[PDB]
Amino acid sequence: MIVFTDLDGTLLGPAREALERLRALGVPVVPVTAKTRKEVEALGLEPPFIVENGGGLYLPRDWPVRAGRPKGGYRVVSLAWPYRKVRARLREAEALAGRPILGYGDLTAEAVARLTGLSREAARRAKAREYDETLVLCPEEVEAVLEALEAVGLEWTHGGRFYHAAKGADKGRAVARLRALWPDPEEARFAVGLGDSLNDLPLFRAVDLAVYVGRGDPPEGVLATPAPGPEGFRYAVERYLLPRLSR
Amino acid sequence: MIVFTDLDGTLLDERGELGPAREALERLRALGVPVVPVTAKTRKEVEALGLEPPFIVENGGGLYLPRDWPVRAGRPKGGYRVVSLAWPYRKVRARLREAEALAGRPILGYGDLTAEAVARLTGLSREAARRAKAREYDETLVLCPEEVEAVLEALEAVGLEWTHGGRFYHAAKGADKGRAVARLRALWPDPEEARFAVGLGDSLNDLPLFRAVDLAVYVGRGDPPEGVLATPAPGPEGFRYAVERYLLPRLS
Repeated sequence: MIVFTDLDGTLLGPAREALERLRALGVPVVPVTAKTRKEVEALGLEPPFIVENGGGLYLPRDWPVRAGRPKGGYRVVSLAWPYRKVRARLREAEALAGRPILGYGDLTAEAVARLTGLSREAARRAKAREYDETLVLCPEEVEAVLEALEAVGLEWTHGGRFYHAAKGADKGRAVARLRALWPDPEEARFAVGLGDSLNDLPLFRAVDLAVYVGRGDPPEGVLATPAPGPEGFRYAVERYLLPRLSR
Repeated sequence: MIVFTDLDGTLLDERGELGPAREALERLRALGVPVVPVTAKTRKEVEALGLEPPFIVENGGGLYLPRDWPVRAGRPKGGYRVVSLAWPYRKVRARLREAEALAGRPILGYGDLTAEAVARLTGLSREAARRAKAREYDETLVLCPEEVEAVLEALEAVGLEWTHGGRFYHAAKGADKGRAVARLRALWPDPEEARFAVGLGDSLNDLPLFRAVDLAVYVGRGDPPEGVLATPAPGPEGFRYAVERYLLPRLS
């Protein structure tokens, strides 16, 4: 069993207790996040993990299955275009749109902090992007901007506050690739995906047991918990996962 | 006589340099007539143009004097003394943060943007954009067209003043070309020399300049404001004509 957790909104107690339960019991937990590697590292989370909405898969340096290429103390499997290429295509899209398209790459850490309510240091880590660009769009211009993005070969998502631009960043494909990189085929045969967002659909579709712990309404065919948030996660571990170890 | 002159489109050509402007500027010098640049540009931008003080920067927010100016005024800053007329950039940026809160949406300006971004939005080199970012009084805003009116209301509500400079809205407080001109004339070493002021500009953004001088000349491409002289051709070509026709006759 492998547990994929796309719980940015949710995992930041009895939730950490639940996580620790899984870990102490040898069950792999793989963070899947919109965050950058720098942000993930600041949380103290160890690889393997999936960053920037499936843009990149980070593996321990000594992962037994060889893949990707060394970057820092990791081996990274890049599934999406690199940030520099997205940024270059964005310049083209801006030219098409005939108006400014601004992203985090254009903004100071101080500006990003002010806009997000993050500290300056957390803003710097949010700015350390490898695949995906966060956009700061005029609501009235969204329609025209999104068409320009498509015109130049870019893909877009909406993360809750801001639109994003990338190419080939998909949580589902990243989840599928990691399972296909797993040292123990048997352990990976059954995957659970826990998510809180309707934009966790690609994740849910790539796992065998999908559970939504978000505050919205659960995607059809996606098991849900009585309560959202940490309690949702705790409940899912206690009710759906831990019991399986008695088998 | 003192000649106050707006930069871009006036004294500067379609590249940001000097055309028939040199001959014109040269003859004023030979005739002992001081020429004072009045510009939206920052001091760093003016310096890159090789221009010497006195000059007026950021739409009247700052008046820069040679450090050995005969009339003591302003605060020492290296080779200059600086007379600050407008709120400092830091205070403007602070008030922008409050305005952004009142507006319930991001208000972005040069201070929020990298030099690379500014260069891209303006077509400037990265180096020129760094100089455009060295702002002391006035902030250049990058506003959503449909958010403008709500943004402007918010600016005024926090005590800021706004203008529009061709491409971008700007925010400042107490930055006025006419008031900077009046101050500099009051600080002029020889009052007889400052008694008659000429103002040359190319845009309606120069109305404050035109109001503050005794002879206003418009060398822009459109129709000149009420009470302002015109020339057959725009830019440096008009500047040449204005010197020859409107200025020399008062010096001979």
